[PDB]
Amino acid sequence: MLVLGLNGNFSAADTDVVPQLGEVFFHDSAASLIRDGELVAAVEEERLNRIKKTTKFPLNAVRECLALAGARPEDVDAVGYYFPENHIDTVLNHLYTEYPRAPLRYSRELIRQRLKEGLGWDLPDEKLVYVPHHEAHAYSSYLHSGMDSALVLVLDGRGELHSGTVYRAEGTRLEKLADYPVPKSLGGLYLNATYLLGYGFGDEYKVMGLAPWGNPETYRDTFAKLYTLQDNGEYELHGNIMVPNLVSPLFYAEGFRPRRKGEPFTQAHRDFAAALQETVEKIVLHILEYWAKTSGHSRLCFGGGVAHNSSLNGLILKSGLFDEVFVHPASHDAGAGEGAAYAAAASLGTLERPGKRLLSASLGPALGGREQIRARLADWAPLIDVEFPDDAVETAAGLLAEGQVLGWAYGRSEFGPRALGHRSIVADARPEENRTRINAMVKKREGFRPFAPVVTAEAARDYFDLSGADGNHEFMSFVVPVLPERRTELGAVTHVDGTARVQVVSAESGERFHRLVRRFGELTGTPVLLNTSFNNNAEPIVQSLDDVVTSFLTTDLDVLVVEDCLVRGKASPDLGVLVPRFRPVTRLVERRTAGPDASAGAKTHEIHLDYDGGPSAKVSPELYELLGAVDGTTTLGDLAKTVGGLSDALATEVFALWEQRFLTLAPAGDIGPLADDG
Amino acid sequence: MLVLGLNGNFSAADTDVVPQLGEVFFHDSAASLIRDGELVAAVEEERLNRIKKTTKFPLNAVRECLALAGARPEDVDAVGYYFPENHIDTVLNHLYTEYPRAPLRYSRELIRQRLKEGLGWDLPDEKLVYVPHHEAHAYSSYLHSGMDSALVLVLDGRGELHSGTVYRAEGTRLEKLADYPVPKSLGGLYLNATYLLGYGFGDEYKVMGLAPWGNPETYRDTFAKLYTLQDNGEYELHGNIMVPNLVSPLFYAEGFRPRRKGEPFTQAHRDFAAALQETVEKIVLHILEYWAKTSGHSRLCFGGGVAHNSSLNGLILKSGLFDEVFVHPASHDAGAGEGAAYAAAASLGTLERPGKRLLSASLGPALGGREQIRARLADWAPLIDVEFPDDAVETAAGLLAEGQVLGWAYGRSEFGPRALGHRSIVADARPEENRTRINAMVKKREGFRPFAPVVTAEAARDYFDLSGADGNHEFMSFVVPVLPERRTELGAVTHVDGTARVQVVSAESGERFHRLVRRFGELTGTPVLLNTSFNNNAEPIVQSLDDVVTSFLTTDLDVLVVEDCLVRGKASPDLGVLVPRFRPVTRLVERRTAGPDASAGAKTHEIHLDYDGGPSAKVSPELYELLGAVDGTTTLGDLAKTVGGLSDALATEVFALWEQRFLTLAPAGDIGPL
Ligand SMILES: COc1cc2cc(c1Cl)NC(=O)C[C@H](O)/C(C)=C/[C@H](C)[C@@H](O)CC(=O)[C@H](OC)/C=C/C=C(\C)C2
Ligand SMILES: COc1cc2cc(c1Cl)NC(=O)C[C@H](O)/C(C)=C/[C@H](C)[C@@H](O)CC(=O)[C@H](OC)/C=C/C=C(\C)C2
Ligand SMILES: Nc1ncnc2c1ncn2[C@@H]1O[C@H](COP(=O)(O)O)[C@@H](O)[C@H]1O
Ligand SMILES: Nc1ncnc2c1ncn2[C@@H]1O[C@H](COP(=O)(O)O)[C@@H](O)[C@H]1O
Ligand SMILES: [Fe+3]
Ligand SMILES: [Fe+3]
Repeated sequence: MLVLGLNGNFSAADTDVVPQLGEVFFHDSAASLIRDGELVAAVEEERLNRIKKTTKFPLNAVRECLALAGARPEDVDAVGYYFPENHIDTVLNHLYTEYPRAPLRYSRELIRQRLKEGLGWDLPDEKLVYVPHHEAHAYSSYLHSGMDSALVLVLDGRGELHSGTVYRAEGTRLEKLADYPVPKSLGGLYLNATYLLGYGFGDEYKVMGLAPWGNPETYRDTFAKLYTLQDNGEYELHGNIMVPNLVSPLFYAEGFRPRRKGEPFTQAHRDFAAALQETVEKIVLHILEYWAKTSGHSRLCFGGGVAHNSSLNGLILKSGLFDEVFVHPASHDAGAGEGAAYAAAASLGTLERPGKRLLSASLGPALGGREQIRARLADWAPLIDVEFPDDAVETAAGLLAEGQVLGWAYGRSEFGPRALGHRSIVADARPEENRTRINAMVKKREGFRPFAPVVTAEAARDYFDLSGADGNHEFMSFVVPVLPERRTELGAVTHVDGTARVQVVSAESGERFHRLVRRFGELTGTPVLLNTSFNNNAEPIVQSLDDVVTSFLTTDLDVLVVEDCLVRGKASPDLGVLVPRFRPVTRLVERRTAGPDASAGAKTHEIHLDYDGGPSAKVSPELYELLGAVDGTTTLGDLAKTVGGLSDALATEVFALWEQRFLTLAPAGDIGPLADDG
Repeated sequence: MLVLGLNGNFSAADTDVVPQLGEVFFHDSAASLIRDGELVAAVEEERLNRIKKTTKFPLNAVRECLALAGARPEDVDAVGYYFPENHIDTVLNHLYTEYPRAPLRYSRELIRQRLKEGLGWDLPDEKLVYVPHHEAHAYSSYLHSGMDSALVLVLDGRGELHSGTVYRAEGTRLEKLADYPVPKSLGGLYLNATYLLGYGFGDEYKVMGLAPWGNPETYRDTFAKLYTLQDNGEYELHGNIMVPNLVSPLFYAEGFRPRRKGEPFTQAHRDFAAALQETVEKIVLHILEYWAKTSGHSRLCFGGGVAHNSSLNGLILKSGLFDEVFVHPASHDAGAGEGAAYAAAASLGTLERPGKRLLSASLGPALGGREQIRARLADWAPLIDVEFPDDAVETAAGLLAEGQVLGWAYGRSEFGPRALGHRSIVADARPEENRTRINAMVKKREGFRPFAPVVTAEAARDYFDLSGADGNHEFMSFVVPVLPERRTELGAVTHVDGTARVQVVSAESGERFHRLVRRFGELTGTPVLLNTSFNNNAEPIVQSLDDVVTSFLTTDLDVLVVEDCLVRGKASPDLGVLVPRFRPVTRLVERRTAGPDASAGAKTHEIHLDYDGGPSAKVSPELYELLGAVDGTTTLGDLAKTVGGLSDALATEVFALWEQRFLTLAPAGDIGPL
């Protein structure tokens, strides 16, 4: 019994189903494989096509999952899609009425055309099962908790008909207790408010990160006008007929005006974020007080995108309403795609469930066999120096105690938004200066947000208040208070309110990463490390080896530890050996605008990525001529000869383009088909 | 007392307040000037920037309006805006949250910046009055009716808070009687349905022209699921939570598939249109039947964008609910902008009103004087031959009787979407083949589209069934039955259901157009002409003399009659003498996508217009280099030298760009001030 789980839209690599398809129309594409009850493989498509939260069809993800399970496509017994057919097809129909040139292809035809053309897989109609969206979430959240029964709460932006659902789960039976209609969406409320802060979809975690810097009483009475707590765990959100945003009209009427790009955060912005977060907490705790009493249950599984609010999840932990609480590492739509697999298996015969509780998100493709990895690092030789220590973990620990900031890349990639010891950036958690050091120089982001600690299972309670209920801390789902005595020790990983989004690593969740943090603590007396995702501002978490090396060379990390190899950037690296390739979404443009006196105006040359919200950059006329000659095999140095050679100016310009990921730059060939190891 | 009426958004000529601002965010930009209660000038900005239903700020319209009034900006006592200040600023604020680079500039600052940079006009805060949207509609509709009391009904998509308002008007007082909220919008429903036929905003009257070919029975019971008539003039529309469109989810579920662009109009499409049209008629007539007997008024003024549904109007006329109906020639948001002036004059002092019913929509800029028009037609000499007959109207009537299709350009242009003998294309209304060919060869549009007749006042009741209430027909507001014994005689202008959207012209509404129609009837026996708007499918109604000539040369019209000059195309027109100039929205692009094996794809070259829903076109490498050298003064012939001469392939390719209006092609210089 081998079941594929799908979520996301149906766009190909190089175009969208309709032009410039909105980034919110079925985002976080991913594929998932279950074999007789167990999650064998799962990767988000963003990791492979390199587009954060991509809406594109997850064809690569499916190919990666089949190969990790050793299956032909024809081996698959059923496919499950995370939304009911009529719902996705009605949304597609609406996109088609606004773009009258798009052919009328709905999801069943589009799903099958992608699999037939991209994999040779001739999918029979009887194997495609569409699933209720919150049902998908709930299966994913509950079947991996290792619980025998629980109250299941699902809260996201919206499914087909609801923005919230409550389930009782027992064995493998889901039974629905309640729902909340779409207009009441807390996902929607959060995202609306995020727009007022100059941010957009996928920046909610930044808003949550900013809220401790703010005072929730400044705008408490303002938000009070937008919601009402009612009896029996009901609430209303108060809409308006002005604009499709719950929050902006009222706040505009009181003089709040939204933040501009590159504007610093004011005290009003900080307070807004605090009051926003206190509202969502206040409402979600109101739902849960009622359903914990009405159902009498002591265990909670919380799912949906709202369940990536670490701050909310810690408040639930310390509320005293439950004894255990579980949150899946991928509680957003990528997990609904996994849960769609289980629901398809229950729809089609019997449903087999996971053995025990999920401890490791390490479910993606791996970096490769050590023969490949050594061979590939040799292709990168003109840019890197590479050692092979006897104990990489042992070496890496000392480096961290010395003060180095490390890239840590091992095994299969983490499913979901958190890096957990497989695609991480690692450094000592004690120096409070490491925040501005890493959160600016090396990775290039915003410094108001503290970093996440990783602690050992053994010393965990000697640093953090993991009390209240028993939550799962293997995936950083809960923000917990840092013990006030240890707060000054942990300067890099403690917020202004004293809390921290803690990963607790054990020998069962991650042996190599546990040895690393333990060793470091034996050498320092502090078995806590800082743990952030291995990616710069312009990419999702890195996936392939080439991904990892690219990201290391284009950031300011000291050392890279990748599958026991130590990697440092050479004296002066030879960019000219890198072979430039276009990404499927790369576009290279010469533009004329209108000019004064109705003339042909300013000639500019630009590179950009063709997808909604994609970046763009001006280029010089020489880069334009060089880039246009890119054939996907010739190296940068050889292409540079048609414009006079790779000068330092050109190579600096190309390097800045590489940083922003407008095109692939990597040595000739590739690592080859990923190894089989056991 | 000189008051400016404003409506539209606040974008400059070459950019929008946010990038790719949607075509429905405050469309139909226009400016109106009232003086002593008389409407002395009014023009839609679309006529001047050549962007159909544009949202961009009506800067050029204000300037043209002051010129027509002989006024300076300092002469203006007040400016009205057709929406309340909090509403437009809240919507601006929404767009800004979605585009964090846009500076926070709200409407008052943007109106003042536009008037100051564009006209040297420091408008004071105390002179800018914002107006409730349906109040602005009602004033415009009612004050031009000639009536001293009426029921005034305003239906559009939405004002600030309502989709419909009902008023009582007595003297110059408006008294609100009722309103319908925004989610009951009938204009919203019509637009929603329109999107299912492969059309978009601005195409609603094509759907209404398609309706008569359909059977409203097929989908009556489906549309019945989307509304409920309730007691005492109330109704409900039934929404959904799936998509922001009220019609498509239910129709998808029943197997209806949205038409694609370029695909034929199937019978299911025609039936859908007919049902939609019947639905709106049943609702509006339900509203009107109630409010006619409740308010006691025998006279109705109908305004708001929905009042441009000629078929609905013809039904209101035949319903017997009223003795008199008036519809304004611009009942859509440009009329609201005019009404905003009346409402601002009433906020600051007393309201002076028109003394007569509006008979003529001829309210925009003219073509120019006698000698500046002769001189500018001479600049077109390499492309046109020109005759000056003793009696142009007499000559044009004979040409029409010999089967010629004429362009007709006289005087000040029509305010509102209809052409009424000032920017018209006309032909014999009798042969049914004229409908087939003017649809296929001239206007280049769908075969099912009807053509509107113009008839003299004296003969109207010989051809059309005007019976029922007395409505105003100077502006083609009412669809009326063509009398049964005349349908064969009027083959081109009788729609499939025996109706015509008729213009009754008189010596008082349009003396010269009336003379043309009267003389044609003396020559032929039929004082009726086909009268369609003078524009190809790429442009709004032609405004200026250059516009007229350009449109004439790029559509297949036989003869152009413009201000008593007979204009024909030369056998071999010399395009090389024309000076290419970019429009402010014109954009040239050389583009590479990805290609096989992650290579740079092959180059392509595009010209496009930079606005939401703007067209684009592929161009050759040679033409792409030629347009790169455009400087606004060099001729196309000299420009072509740098790619080896204006070959026939280039002239042909440029001609097709010109026909789609991607750039301006016209002789060196211009006509000058008028
Ligand atoms: C212009 O056309 C629109 C616009 C909106 C709504 C709909 C439509 Cl058709 N109607 C839907 O049904 C949306 C659909 O279900 C969907 C994209 C679901 C994904 C998988 C969730 O993630 C939705 C969200 O939660 C999203 O924020 C990310 C909120 C979006 C609101 C909107 C995008 C407003
Ligand atoms: C994504 O952002 C949206 C979207 C919609 C609504 C609003 C907003 Cl902010 N909110 C408003 O308030 C609309 C505003 O007042 C406005 C543009 C009024 C114009 C000038 C009138 O003409 C309205 C119509 O009649 C129009 O269809 C042509 C409505 C289309 C529906 C919509 C455009 C749906
Ligand atoms: N930290 C967060 N707090 C509140 N809402 C969030 C957070 N992260 C994501 N969401 C919302 O979750 C929804 C997407 O979840 P899903 O559809 O389950 O992927 C969107 O409405 C987001 O705004
Ligand atoms: N012939 C028509 N029938 C029905 N509604 C129309 C028609 N023409 C325009 N509208 C609607 O009127 C609204 C715009 O009017 P306004 O806002 O007054 O310019 C939109 O909702 C249009 O779809
Ligand atoms: Fe979800
Ligand atoms: Fe309106």
